[PDB]
Amino acid sequence: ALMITDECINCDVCEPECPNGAISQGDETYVIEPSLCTECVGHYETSQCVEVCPVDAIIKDPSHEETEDELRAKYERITGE
Ligand code: SF4
Ligand code: SF4
Repeated sequence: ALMITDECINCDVCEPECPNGAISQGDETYVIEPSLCTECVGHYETSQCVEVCPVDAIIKDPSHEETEDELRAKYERITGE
């Protein structure tokens, strides 16, 4: 999973880009819900929030380090099939 750091400028642009609805506005920055963040695996070749963030505030979350198989498994859980 990714996470949004303290560099977030609360610009809103990443929220509509997430295929899983993992991003929402928090207290002081936007926040990724890790159980919904597949790092876009299953939907896109790369993370869509990272592509749009203007200040590079979105990084790997080391407390939710996931393999590709885990991220694809999470995509399958979220979307069914
Ligand atoms: S990496 Fe993909 S799944 Fe994770 S929060 Fe960003 S847009 Fe959503
Ligand atoms: S795109 Fe980047 S700066 Fe804008 S709300 Fe999302 S994480 Fe924060």
